[PDB]
Amino acid sequence: SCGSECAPEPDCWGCCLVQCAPSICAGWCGGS
Repeated sequence: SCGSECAPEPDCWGCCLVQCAPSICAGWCGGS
């Protein structure tokens, strides 16, 4: 459950992990 806004980066982790879990960021960087 996130804004899909910390998806752009080659390392989305470095945006998503401040407000979301590794489960979420795993889906935005690579995709599971």
